[PDB]
Amino acid sequence: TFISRFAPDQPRKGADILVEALERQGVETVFAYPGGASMEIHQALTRSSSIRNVLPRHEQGGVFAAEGYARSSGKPGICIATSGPGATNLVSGLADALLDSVPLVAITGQVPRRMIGTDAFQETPIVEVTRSITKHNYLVMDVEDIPRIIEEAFFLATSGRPGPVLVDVPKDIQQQLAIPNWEQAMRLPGYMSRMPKPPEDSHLEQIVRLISESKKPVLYVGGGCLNSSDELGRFVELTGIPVASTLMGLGSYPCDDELSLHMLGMHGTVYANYAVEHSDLLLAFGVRFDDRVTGKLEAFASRAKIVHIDIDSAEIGKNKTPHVSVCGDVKLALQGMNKVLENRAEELKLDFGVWRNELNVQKQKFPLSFKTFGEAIPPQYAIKVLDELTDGKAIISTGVGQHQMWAAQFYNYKKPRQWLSSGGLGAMGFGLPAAIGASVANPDAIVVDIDGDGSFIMNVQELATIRVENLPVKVLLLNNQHLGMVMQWEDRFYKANRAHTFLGDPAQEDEIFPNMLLFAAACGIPAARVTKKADLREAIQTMLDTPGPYLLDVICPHQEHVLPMIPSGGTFNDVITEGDGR
Amino acid sequence: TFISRFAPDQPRKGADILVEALERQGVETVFAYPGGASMEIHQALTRSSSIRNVLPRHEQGGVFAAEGYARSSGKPGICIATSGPGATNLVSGLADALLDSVPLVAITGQVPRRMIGTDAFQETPIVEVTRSITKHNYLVMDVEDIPRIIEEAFFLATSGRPGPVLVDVPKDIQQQLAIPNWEQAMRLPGYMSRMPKPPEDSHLEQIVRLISESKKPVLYVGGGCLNSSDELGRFVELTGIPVASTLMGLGSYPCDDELSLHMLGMHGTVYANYAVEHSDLLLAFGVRFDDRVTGKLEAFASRAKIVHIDIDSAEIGKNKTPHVSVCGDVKLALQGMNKVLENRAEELKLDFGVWRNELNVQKQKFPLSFKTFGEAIPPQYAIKVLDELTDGKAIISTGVGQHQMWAAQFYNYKKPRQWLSSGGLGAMGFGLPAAIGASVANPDAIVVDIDGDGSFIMNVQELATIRVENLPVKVLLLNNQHLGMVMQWEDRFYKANRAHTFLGDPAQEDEIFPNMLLFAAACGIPAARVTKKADLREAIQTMLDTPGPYLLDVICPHQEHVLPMIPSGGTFNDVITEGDGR
Amino acid sequence: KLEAFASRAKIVHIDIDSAEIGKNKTPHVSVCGDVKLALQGMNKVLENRAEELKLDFGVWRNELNVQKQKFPLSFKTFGEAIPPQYAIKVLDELTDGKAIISTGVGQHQMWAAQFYNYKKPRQWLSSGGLGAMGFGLPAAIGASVANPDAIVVDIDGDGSFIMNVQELATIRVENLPVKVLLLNNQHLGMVMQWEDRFYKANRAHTFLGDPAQEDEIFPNMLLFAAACGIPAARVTKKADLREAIQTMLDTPGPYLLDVICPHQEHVLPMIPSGGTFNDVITEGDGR
Ligand SMILES: Cc1cc2nc3c(=O)[nH]c(=O)nc-3n(C[C@H](O)[C@H](O)[C@H](O)COP(=O)(O)OP(=O)(O)OC[C@H]3O[C@@H](n4cnc5c(N)ncnc54)[C@H](O)[C@@H]3O)c2cc1C
Ligand SMILES: Cc1cc2nc3c(=O)[nH]c(=O)nc-3n(C[C@H](O)[C@H](O)[C@H](O)COP(=O)(O)OP(=O)(O)OC[C@H]3O[C@@H](n4cnc5c(N)ncnc54)[C@H](O)[C@@H]3O)c2cc1C
Ligand SMILES: CCCOc1nn(C(=O)NS(=O)(=O)c2ccccc2C(=O)OC)c(=O)n1C
Ligand SMILES: CCCOc1nn(C(=O)NS(=O)(=O)c2ccccc2C(=O)OC)c(=O)n1C
Ligand SMILES: Cc1ncc(Cn2c(C)c(CCOP(=O)(O)OP(=O)(O)O)sc2=O)c(N)n1
Ligand SMILES: Cc1ncc(Cn2c(C)c(CCOP(=O)(O)OP(=O)(O)O)sc2=O)c(N)n1
Ligand SMILES: Cc1ncc(Cn2c(C)c(CCOP(=O)(O)OP(=O)(O)O)sc2=O)c(N)n1
Ligand SMILES: [K+]
Ligand SMILES: [Mg+2]
Ligand SMILES: [Mg+2]
Ligand SMILES: [Mg+2]
Repeated sequence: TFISRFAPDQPRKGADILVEALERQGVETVFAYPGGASMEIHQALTRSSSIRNVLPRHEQGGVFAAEGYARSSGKPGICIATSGPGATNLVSGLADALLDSVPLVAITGQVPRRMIGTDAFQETPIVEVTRSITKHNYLVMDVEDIPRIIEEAFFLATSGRPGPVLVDVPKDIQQQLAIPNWEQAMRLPGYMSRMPKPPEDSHLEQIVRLISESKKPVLYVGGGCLNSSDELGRFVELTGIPVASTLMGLGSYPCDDELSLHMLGMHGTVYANYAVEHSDLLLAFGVRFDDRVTGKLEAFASRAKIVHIDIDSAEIGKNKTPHVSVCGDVKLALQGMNKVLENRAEELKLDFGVWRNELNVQKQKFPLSFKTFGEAIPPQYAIKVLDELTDGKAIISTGVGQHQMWAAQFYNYKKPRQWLSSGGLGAMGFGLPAAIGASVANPDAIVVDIDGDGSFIMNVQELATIRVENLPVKVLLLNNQHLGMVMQWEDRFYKANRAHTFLGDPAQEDEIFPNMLLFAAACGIPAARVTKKADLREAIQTMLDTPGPYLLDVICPHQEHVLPMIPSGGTFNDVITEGDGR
Repeated sequence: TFISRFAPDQPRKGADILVEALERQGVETVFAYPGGASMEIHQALTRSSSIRNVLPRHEQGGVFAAEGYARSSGKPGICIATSGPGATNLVSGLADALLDSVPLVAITGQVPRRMIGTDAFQETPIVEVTRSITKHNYLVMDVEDIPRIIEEAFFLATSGRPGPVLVDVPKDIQQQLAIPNWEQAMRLPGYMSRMPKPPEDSHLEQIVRLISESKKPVLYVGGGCLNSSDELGRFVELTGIPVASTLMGLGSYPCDDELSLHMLGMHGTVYANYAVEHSDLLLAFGVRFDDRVTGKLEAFASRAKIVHIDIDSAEIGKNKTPHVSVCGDVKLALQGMNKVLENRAEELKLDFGVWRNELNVQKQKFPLSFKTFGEAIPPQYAIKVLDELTDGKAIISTGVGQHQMWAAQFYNYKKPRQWLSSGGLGAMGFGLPAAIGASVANPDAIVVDIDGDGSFIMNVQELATIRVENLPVKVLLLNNQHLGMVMQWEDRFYKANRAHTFLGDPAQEDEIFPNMLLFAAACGIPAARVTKKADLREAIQTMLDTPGPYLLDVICPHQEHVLPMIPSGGTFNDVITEGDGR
Repeated sequence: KLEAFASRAKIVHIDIDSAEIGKNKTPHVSVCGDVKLALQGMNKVLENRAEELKLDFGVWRNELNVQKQKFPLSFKTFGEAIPPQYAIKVLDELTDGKAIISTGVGQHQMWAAQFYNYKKPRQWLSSGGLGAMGFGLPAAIGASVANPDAIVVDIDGDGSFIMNVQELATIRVENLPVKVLLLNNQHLGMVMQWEDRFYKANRAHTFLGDPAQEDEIFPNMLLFAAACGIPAARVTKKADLREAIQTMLDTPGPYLLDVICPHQEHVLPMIPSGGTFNDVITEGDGR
């Protein structure tokens, strides 16, 4: 039974109604940057003893933190911003959450209702702007609609295929006195009627039939399996089917496991892409057949019967047409199939040992590899050392680029929601704020931001947030003084012609610029720099052992190329296994 | 006669066509951050020997720099971004340019045409997102449309009421070989038919008639007069009518001049607001009657015949209904009236000396003022010292907040386009990037960013840009360890109840956090901190005399309130003249 | 009710629009493409493996034939009054099922779909998704222009017919051999039917005649045709119906036959909106 700070017959500001509405949703943390149109809400937050605000230094840092909070917990991330420039600063975060299907509730303050449309002070039509980059949005036009809309916003953001929901609240609504009704019904008749039914036995039995008739099955696992860790593991035990994950599905199945084919796709392992290429049965669970994964669609799993289980019916048949499909929760589908696979285990002598052996040969002949040049630090090796010293139990947020791929390749995530990374949009400056949200959601966990020097500096101001909030965020900065991935594409497609990809100072080429150690020192965060590979292990150990925030500046050669690589729109036969920028 | 780097019959990439299109517009500088969807464009830029790229460390820094470039020169600002996260990072800048009517051309890369709408890698529907926050936007669907669209984009951005125009260019279009036609006609028949005619003598004579029949005339000057400095000055000489400017119109008429009433509005001078309040003739030239200026509309210039000259017909009669209006260029209107006022000078014995004397009494009894507490540095005084040491000839960019108002109040701008500030949207983090664009456009000028500690840290990463580009940008940081303006509103409307407005470290309250000196040192930028008022003059002098970039950290008391203040939606009788947070 | 529709069946869906596959019901097997090409591909397989696949659904077909025997399409004949179902059945016989049929929307639309056996596609022209009244007569015009040598008949209701009655002028001017079989019940039939079953037969603006002269047929559709120089006639007795339709067909050029029908007729059988097969209604009218 919920307890309000107000009497049931006592009028109160809309802002106080809005905050209590969040309290009734179980919200414990918000990421809010104060402004004129949202001052009432901020005043109401201070009256709440259950909701804590983490003040960012930029709204983009705020919304990215809410994403990290959401991705690392499964809870919806909540960020609050003011009108105008505050609201527009959320846009990259909203788009990011929509593409990666992250549950997010964003509340923006707005000018008074009568002032809307008059080009008023700090006014943007944020609902118009964000309509195409959110799952849904609202413009509250009356104080009595606040309880209903907030409830609908959280329901829409967390149910079905998760996504961002924005609620725009005019300032006069926040100031109006009213008595809220919490027993009101949601106005979502269309959405609720299209909510997927629990998976029928008819479809589940069809899948099990295909499994027993296959000889080269492959699991194609993605972000939709992040809540099905136990069920997926049980499924693999009963079938023995090897598992290949997407960038978004890392950790759903243990990467260090014997049946793990690791990541597939453009920068996936050779044996993972091989498995899909030669499979006769593709079990696509919680994926959306992205172009980074498939390449040329007609060549992707061309010899396989495709099974697709997605909670979004619009995804089923979008890029590739499945022979068998299930529209519903993959968690429930796995549970249903596990019961059948267990009761008919003796009847179904499932043994794909020959197929698994064939893949093990590919894993032996084409493993993930890297070179060690003298005493220079291989970024791949640095991440591998972090894995060992954290025992693969750390929460890892990254930026976007070469370091992002290496963090996905050379760290073996044992559980889901350890891996926090911008996949669909691929937004730089995501790593540091996401680590903040993750550390807030997981106070006792080891949180490490594996970042690049280009992505790190984009939201470097959030270092202030980290110190003020006393968050034990570790920053493993892989510094190559360049925009790595773009530089890599320059080497292969533009004859290594440099077009604004150097991030240092041309006046002092060999000097590391900027000095990231001084950024950390500015915010009272202890830092160090390692250059020699021999000193790397002790340096990372120091970063972990030192209580509180820490920045380790790891200097890396910029000639490194991410391998292997399947060219955009290419096939498995177009895979590149050797080459760099030397 | 323009000279191309290609033969008239030689096929070339769309990216090369796009860059030459910019060259034919006289573009010398762009602000571009490279990404996959815009790599072709960046490759094409390196082949250009006339166009220089300033690489920012964040796209928001890039677009804000393009604004500073535009505001300080009158030329269109050009920024280029990649698809997805790059494009969404421009949004705050686009909205900012639209509200302040700043000429801006933003070019974004886009995924291949066939890939659009499929939730592809790094894809955002940027045209949908930015439709309501740009003057116009385009999606190029064929390489042959590039010359026409680019020409239209620059025409729309710079003609009539200036504004931002976004052009989205799919990657396959950039790669396609074609022979461009530069002799093609623009498809803007509606827009060009609605372009205001040159002002008729009929309307101009009506205004002159009103002037000769008035006894208390006041000039209400805004951003529309930024190109009419000479004409406005001539007008004032012939009439003797006192001048009151908006936040956007500072410098159009010399602030240090005898007939200058300085700024009016919410934080305008008492005598400026008094003049408008008791005027019988209000000459509204290049303004839009914003709520920051008028307050309660029915009380604004209630006893005055209102003359409104605006190039946007949609602005004439929007908030207040004018008795006399002219839809056209205020520059041309001034020229027409000056000829009449000169030829009929003896006939029209214009003398508003009695009215001017009445205002001089108000200027004597209610001047701009501030207190000096011990050795603590008054921010108002710091800005006043900067004025003296730069002889009022410096280019000033600011953030948003208390320091923004003091920079507008206590610096006397002698010419237009010295004052660069976000007025309509009021976006924080604008100051530093805008100074960058201004310094690029004006290499020999004194560029100073008067910033607050909250606004400064938002785009602090652009310090790297400043050092790399070797720009003589001076940073006058007014550090009060708080969000000043919000804190001020807390004191007056919420019983000084603090709601996340402290920017320092609560663990070390008296320690200045963060250490901004170390941010500058990280980017190799010389810096210093002044705390005692006695040492302030020498410190600012050092900042100016030291060649290259410089950061001066000025410590200020956070108890200061911006005065005078007319409450939002209030009248002149509601003006507040005394009070702070002590 | 979707959950009850083909609940015991494995569903195969072949559609050229991928957005349709899985929209309402989730298929076990699907093909996104031209059904014409899919049929061609399957026919080759079904022919080459005919001996291997001893396909025989004779038992299932026999089970359905029993249902076809016990629950066939039916109608009553009251005295000499003309059953609309019968009128359409006579048209079928006299045109040998080779005529192009356009209709309006309502009861007559359903009877035209039930009691005429179309032998080829594109004989049946009717507004299905939107169900727009006033469609019949103009559609017949377009059909007659596209098919100059065909027998084009507009089976219309008095409500739908009058909505675009002005196109009678078009028919005469263009000299199109459009036949109009007007089923006149003086009411909006289908709405009237729903009134009888869901609103206790409470009439809410469903009568199309003149309340001052209830038993007089209003309006006089014969005079609409005469206004546009189109030969017309009216039949009331069922005995005279066969000769009347024959006259309509044999008379060269446009023709309007005004068939007077009892308004108490209900379209059967009927499954209520959002209902299941067990909710099917087989008997009842408005008498
Ligand atoms: C620089 C860079 C390189 C990249 N290269 C690669 C690469 O090499 N390999 C790679 O895989 N990715 C790569 N990506 C990431 C890629 O762009 C996509 O983010 C990713 O491939 C798509 O993830 P997904 O297919 O698992 O589906 P997601 O984006 O994670 O979406 C989840 C899907 O499952 C469904 N779903 C959600 N919940 C449920 C549920 N409970 N039950 C059933 N279904 C559910 C959803 O409807 C959705 O369709 C890269 C990204 C970047 C920035
Ligand atoms: C914290 C803060 C406090 C503020 N307080 C104040 C304040 O106290 N006082 C104040 O004045 N502002 C204040 N503002 C700024 C305010 O919000 C607006 O930006 C400003 O008042 C509007 O400027 P403007 O009226 O001159 O018109 P602008 O926004 O500058 O637009 C120019 C107008 O002139 C027209 N125009 C353009 N070119 C021409 C031409 N060639 N010929 C004719 N017409 C043309 C345009 O159509 C347009 O209508 C504040 C902003 C902030 C962030
Ligand atoms: C220098 C003064 C600017 O500072 C502020 N102005 N301000 C307000 O002006 N608040 S307000 O309700 O009356 C308002 C009125 C009209 C248009 C917009 C607003 C608005 O909500 O802007 C945030 C407001 O809330 N703050 C903090
Ligand atoms: C780790 C690989 C990601 O790096 C890159 N991918 N990439 C591309 O993939 N370029 S691309 O034309 O073929 C493309 C194809 C499909 C969808 C989107 C795009 C696109 O333009 O994204 C920028 C591209 O241009 N870069 C730099
Ligand atoms: C905001 C933004 N801008 C541009 C890009 C495009 N982009 C860019 C510019 C990358 C380089 C990132 O540089 P980094 O130093 O942070 O990391 P790496 O050196 O490991 O690549 S990665 C990539 O795809 C992006 N994803 N997001
Ligand atoms: C991006 C953004 N967020 C919030 C606001 C709202 N806002 C905020 C938070 C201000 C305080 C600025 O703090 P500062 O330290 O930079 O400057 P002052 O201390 O002089 O006010 S000013 C103001 O109106 C804004 N204008 N822009
Ligand atoms: C233009 C329009 N209005 C209303 C309807 C709704 N409606 C109406 C009013 C029908 C009655 C049609 O009357 P009718 O005389 O033409 O045919 P029947 O008597 O055989 O029903 S059928 C039906 O569903 C419609 N389909 N189209
Ligand atoms: K930043
Ligand atoms: Mg790098
Ligand atoms: Mg401050
Ligand atoms: Mg009828």
